[PDB]
Amino acid sequence: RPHERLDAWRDSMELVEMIYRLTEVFPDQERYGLTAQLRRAAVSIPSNIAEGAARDYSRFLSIARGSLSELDTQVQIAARLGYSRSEDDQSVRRQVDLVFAKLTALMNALRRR
Amino acid sequence: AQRPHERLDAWRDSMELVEMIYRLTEVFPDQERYGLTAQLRRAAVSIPSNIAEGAARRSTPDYSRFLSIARGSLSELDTQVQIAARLGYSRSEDDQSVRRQVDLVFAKLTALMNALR
Amino acid sequence: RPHERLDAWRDSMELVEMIYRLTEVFPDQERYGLTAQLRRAAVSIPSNIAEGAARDYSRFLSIARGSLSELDTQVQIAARLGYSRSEDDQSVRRQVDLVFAKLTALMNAL
Amino acid sequence: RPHERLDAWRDSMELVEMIYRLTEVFPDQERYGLTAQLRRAAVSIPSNIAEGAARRSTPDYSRFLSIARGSLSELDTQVQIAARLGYSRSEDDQSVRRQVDLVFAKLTALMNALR
Amino acid sequence: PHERLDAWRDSMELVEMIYRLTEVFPDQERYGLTAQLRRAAVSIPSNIAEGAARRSTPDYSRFLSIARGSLSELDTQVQIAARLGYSRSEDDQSVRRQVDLVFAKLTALMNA
Repeated sequence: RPHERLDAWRDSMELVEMIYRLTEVFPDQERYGLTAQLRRAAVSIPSNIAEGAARDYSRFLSIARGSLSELDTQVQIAARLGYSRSEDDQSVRRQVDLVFAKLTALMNALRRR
Repeated sequence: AQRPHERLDAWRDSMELVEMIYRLTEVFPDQERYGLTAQLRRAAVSIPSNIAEGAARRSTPDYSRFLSIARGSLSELDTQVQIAARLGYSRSEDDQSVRRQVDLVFAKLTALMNALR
Repeated sequence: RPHERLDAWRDSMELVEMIYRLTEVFPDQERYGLTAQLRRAAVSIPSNIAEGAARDYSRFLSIARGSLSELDTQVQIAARLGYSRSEDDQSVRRQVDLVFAKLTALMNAL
Repeated sequence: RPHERLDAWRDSMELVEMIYRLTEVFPDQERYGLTAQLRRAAVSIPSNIAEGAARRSTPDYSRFLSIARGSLSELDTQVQIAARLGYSRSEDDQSVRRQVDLVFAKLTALMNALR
Repeated sequence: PHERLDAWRDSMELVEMIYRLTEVFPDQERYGLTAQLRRAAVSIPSNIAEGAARRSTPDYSRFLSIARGSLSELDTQVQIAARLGYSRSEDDQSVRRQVDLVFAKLTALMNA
């Protein structure tokens, strides 16, 4: 499995775990709303990277980077709605920034070839 | 990240819509919590998420494809808001606030989809 | 908001309400469910007509007619399963038919 | 409605009713679910037949008829999944398979009937 | 028809594997990580079958790509379930090996 060696994949998978653990203490009203949306956005990041590294490769990473942004927007909504405490909001934000850096450095090296 | 979307009026206004829709829907009947309520929330959330997703894309055609998906979600959001008001789930006053926000978010999105041509 | 002047949207939304009434007495176990799917299909009709009038137009109308065909079959399954009042079914049928005509009318001035 | 006189639609509708009734013995927790997947696939078949028949365009009609047939094929796989998972009664699995073969033939004859 | 394809046959076995794996997941995840995982696996042979029953080759390729998307989403979902503690190691390995199998068979269809 080639993607499994990528920093971008490893750091994005760690992010996904953080999301699932964040959404556990969310209201139960929200299980199929924001929490299902956060989880679908997060899962899409490593999934798409993994798909890319099976190859066009750039297009898959572009999709992953869009999902990152969707996640980041939905994390902010969580914060604003009072579903997350600062300490956890900050942990996820930093991790999102980390995934962004690793993913664009990977996208950039692919474009240069 | 880099968050160019955070700069757009369409996004800031969308994000405000999310909070309003969440507010408005807290008073909806329990029988709708996973029905209409969950649908209004998802659709409202879907809008800024889709703006952000598009803005992160490489080409103009992709940006627009996602902005177009965002306006679609606004259109279903508005339909559901109106239906909730007809079934009498919403109080008339904040039902009016939501509608102005809907027109606004629509304007900002529309203007933007046209900046991309 | 040009769509609100259209007979098709007006009658769409009237159908959405008819579909809510029709399904409020559907079995509880079907709440998420046949009742949910019928409610989403309905909402889809006016939503797509709205998205249409703001513009491609012809294509959103085609999507609206799509959901109406899905609605119509689900309403008919519901009757066959015995979920709907025998007279409420025929009222919905007639409304489906009206929406269909109005959608087809507006879709034809293409 | 005009489409309600097509056998392919009538036999589709009977199939969809069979599928709703088939899922009513599935675990309550699979409601969202193979149960939802089966039903979505099923509903799609007569819905697309009816939509094709309303189009003036014959090739667009045929296209809709292809979608219906893709959905039927989707349905058949999902019915085989339900059986593999022990969700359905043998006889019901058998009744549904036979209805599926019947709708395949009827849809295919209709597709051909417009070359 | 598509039932003579290996990607289908092997997809179908993965579905049974994923249903069994999630049988022991926490009830609190029923609707859930469990449902999203089951929904993803079901979709793989479904899309193969739906694409294959389409006359057109463009549409066949488009369905096989969705199938592969869902396969990636399932794969990451399985590993997240592992990290959360929801599965036995032996069980996790078998599905991993099966995912590898469906992937190679899918890729060998998307090449024809």
